[PDB]
Amino acid sequence: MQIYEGKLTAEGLRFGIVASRFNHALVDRLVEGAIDCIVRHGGREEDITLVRVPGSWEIPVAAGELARKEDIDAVIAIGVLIRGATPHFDYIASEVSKGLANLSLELRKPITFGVITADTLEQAIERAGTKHGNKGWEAALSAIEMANLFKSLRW
Amino acid sequence: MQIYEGKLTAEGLRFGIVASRFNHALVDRLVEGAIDCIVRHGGREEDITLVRVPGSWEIPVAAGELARKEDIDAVIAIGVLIRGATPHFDYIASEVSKGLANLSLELRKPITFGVITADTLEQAIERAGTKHGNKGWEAALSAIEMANLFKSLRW
Amino acid sequence: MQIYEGKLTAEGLRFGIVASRFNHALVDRLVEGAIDCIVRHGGREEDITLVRVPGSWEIPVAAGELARKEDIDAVIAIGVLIRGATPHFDYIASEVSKGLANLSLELRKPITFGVITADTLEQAIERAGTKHGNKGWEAALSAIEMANLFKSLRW
Amino acid sequence: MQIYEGKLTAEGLRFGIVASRFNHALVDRLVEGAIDCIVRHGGREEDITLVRVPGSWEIPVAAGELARKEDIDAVIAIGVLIRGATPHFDYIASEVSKGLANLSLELRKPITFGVITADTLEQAIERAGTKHGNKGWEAALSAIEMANLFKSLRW
Amino acid sequence: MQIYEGKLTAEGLRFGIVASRFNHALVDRLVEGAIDCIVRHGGREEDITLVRVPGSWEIPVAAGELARKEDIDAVIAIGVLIRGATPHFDYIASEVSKGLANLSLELRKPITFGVITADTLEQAIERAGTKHGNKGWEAALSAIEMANLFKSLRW
Amino acid sequence: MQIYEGKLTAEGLRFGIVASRFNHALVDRLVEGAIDCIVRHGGREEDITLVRVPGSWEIPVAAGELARKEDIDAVIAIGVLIRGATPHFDYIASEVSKGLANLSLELRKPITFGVITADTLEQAIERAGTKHGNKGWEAALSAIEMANLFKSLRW
Amino acid sequence: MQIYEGKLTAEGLRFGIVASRFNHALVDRLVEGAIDCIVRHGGREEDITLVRVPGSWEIPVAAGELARKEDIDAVIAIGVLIRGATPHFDYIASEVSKGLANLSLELRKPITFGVITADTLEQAIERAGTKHGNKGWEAALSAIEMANLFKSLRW
Repeated sequence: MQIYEGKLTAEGLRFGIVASRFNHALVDRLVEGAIDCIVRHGGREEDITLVRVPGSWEIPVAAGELARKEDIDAVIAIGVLIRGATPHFDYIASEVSKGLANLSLELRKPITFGVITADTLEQAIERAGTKHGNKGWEAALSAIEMANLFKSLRW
Repeated sequence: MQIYEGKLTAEGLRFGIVASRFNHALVDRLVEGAIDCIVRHGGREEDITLVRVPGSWEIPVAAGELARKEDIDAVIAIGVLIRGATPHFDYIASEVSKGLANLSLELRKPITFGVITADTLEQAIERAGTKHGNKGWEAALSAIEMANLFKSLRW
Repeated sequence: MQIYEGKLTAEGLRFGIVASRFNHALVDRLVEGAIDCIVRHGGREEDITLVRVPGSWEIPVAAGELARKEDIDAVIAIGVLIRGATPHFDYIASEVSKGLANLSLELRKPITFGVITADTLEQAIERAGTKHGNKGWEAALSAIEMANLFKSLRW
Repeated sequence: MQIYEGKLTAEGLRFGIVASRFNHALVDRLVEGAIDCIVRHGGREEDITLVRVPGSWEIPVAAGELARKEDIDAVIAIGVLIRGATPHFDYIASEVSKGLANLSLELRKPITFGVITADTLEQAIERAGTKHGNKGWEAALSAIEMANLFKSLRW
Repeated sequence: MQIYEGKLTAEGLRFGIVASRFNHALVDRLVEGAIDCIVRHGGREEDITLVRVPGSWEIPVAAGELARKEDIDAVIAIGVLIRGATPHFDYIASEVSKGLANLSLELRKPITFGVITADTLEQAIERAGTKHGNKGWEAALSAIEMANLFKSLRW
Repeated sequence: MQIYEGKLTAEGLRFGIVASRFNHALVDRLVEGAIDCIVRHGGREEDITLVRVPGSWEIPVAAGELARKEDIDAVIAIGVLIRGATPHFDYIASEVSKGLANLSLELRKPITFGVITADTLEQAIERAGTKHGNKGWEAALSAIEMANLFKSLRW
Repeated sequence: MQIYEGKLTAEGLRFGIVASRFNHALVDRLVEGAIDCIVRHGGREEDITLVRVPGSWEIPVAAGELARKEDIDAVIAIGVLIRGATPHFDYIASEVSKGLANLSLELRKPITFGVITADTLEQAIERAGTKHGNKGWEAALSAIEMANLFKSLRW
């Protein structure tokens, strides 16, 4: 059986992060998590490009610019959506997930989904570096594993 | 680390607004908010193009015409959907969000989502320049930040 | 400020695993998790020593034999305790935690605590490679980080 | 991968049993279970030493005398604690578990925990050779497996 | 099978009693019980040493002085703890049980636990020479049996 | 009367911090608190050594390495434990408190306990630099006072 | 960025305390806290001036006399108001807070607010050196930090 799997060494890999500014008190924790993950897996901080966008809505069109760069191995898309009073949350979370998902297929490139989609502020705090982990850290770790996997499937 | 971020100066930027006419008592407040935001951030009012369309359904096909113009840096899409008696609201809000989201990826251009999707008239009044802000103002401010970011990612 | 931290590369590190046989349907998943973690972080499988013991009670006296080996950098102690009808669970979980904790101080060596202490079978299934992760994987990852940290604090 | 595990043959192994006299109607069943297990796994009954102590409190200081004997391969500590009216049970079960646990680490020798710690008399009857097995039999079987494991880790 | 057990003759045995002064209305009954037990089993009253300490907290450090005497065969530690309004009871009962338990292992000498740990005054009265016996009498009887057992295990 | 007390000047004192990485969104606030406290009491930031460990479990074995350094006056041990679904929290909080407590006695050196042990995430947020203070700040301040006290008791 | 902050060394600083006599059983604890704080931060007790006034009402007119002294660096205003049966508490707490607040602006001098304003006696006991700290200690520590800050802003 041919088995392809990605190792978790980030040496030589070059990453893009697109992180939204809305809910920055939490998104700042997720971006810390993502960069920590890359650096402690052997990535260089100088091989990370961080793009800040005003909100989750803007993440896919910015991810599209980064993912089109030849020298980016994977993109980590980071944000925090918290459900409010209106149905707005439903529409943003629907479109950001679909947009990133489509780009990843179109450009044949890993784009990881480190976007918290929380019903409550408490849930969001749990997943941005407290008792349910850091989904920025998890998204970066997926991107490291996917970048290597792609490396090994091409050659 | 390479950091790309958009400043909030609108000097030299050229904007399209597409605003629906349904619920105009509120949409008029959102368009006021968007233009105020551009002008007080250093944009010229003569560098704004405003397109009026009959409803939220019509916003993406009109945004598509504006976003294809070489001399438009970002498009701000503005409307008000208020849930009624039938499931109609669900289908319009689904399609307008998907349509704008797709265009923004396809044409590689910021299209901001200043469309209120409110369960109630009271909620819509709150978000069209009363106690929960003006999402026309917020959408314009996202468009200013995204236009500059794109400027800096191309060069 | 002097900062010491452990990287997550397992290259050149040599690990002991002590895993209990009681609840083996779950412990087998935790040991899979631990070995996967070591190997995908750059450890060699031939640099892992696995010791099987009959139950959680027996883990500390076996961990003590492995941790006394000069050529073991860290020990990963793995088991599953599930609360039953009697107070027995309380006493085993108390003694295994205290025993491992004491050894780690006495022998000045990382011994990680990959022992699930679950009130219910459902909780144990969640933490042995389903919806709350794999604490074998987490324990191994702590051991990789602690082995390196110790490396850097000695020299 | 180096794998160390203990087989279940008791040939040539020499065992100590320390069994308390309180609750002897049940402890007698556990000691029967322990001796049956050793003999049917190929141990000689003449290679078993049985020490009787007045209660569970006295088991660790007696286990300490047996475990210090060069010609004892493992010690099986057996008793029955049943919760009564006062908090006494909590303190005895806490100290007997801690005492045995410490000795096993200190003397680097298997000491198995065949001590029932039951909330009710019915629970104790279940675990002393009726519908939930015999924890004397289980403790002896752990001691056989641990004695062999230690054999294989030393040489 | 080698069987070691302690007979209940106290002839020639030399005992230490450490008894606390708090709750002396009951502790006086337990010390009476302990001395009666030794004397009616053939011990001489002149071969008993009684040490009084102010409370249960002080029993282990005093038991430590008695147990270090070459001419003391066993120590009987006696007191009464009755749960009050505060969590204090929990901490004293925890430390006195652990302290005595540790000494007995360290000095390789029987130290029996005749300390009542009662939720209520009524429970304490029951166990200090009324309807649930005398735990001073029981503690002395354990000490007689353990002293002899140790006699027979050394030679 | 001889009175020994520690002043709160940190001039010339050299500190170790051991801080866990689990719950880093809060632990980062506690470490900020600890360093702020040292620096504003007259400590030099270059006389602080910070050791990061993967979790609270790992804090005592790392604190043991720092506290054995001749040039460390006190160690500040920092983490956040938040009770979850299983009894795991009980066992980690029990062992980290016991481990640090033992080291401090063994090495005759202040090791302060800045470990939050919270039933809820809200409680943990309160004690990591909001409405119930910063226990990192408090732990550092204890370490400053204890380091000086030790200074004055030796000479 | 220019950053001004006050260190917590009290060396060379000269303090006024104004403390009310009503509720003196608690206010005596707050004044102890304030003086302890100054002295253990390196202040001389001979550089403290303590003014006693009959009640909280009288604190601002007395603070005004102390704050007008050239040789006072900060004033610490201390009292205890406990809500009673009538609306009197509301009016005293309103006027003492406003009076001190105004003086501090008028004379351009730190006046710290160590006045407990408790609904209940139990709350007041908590904040005058039991489980919620000592607000005399906290007020003094604010005064030390503010005196230094003012030092650094003038030169």
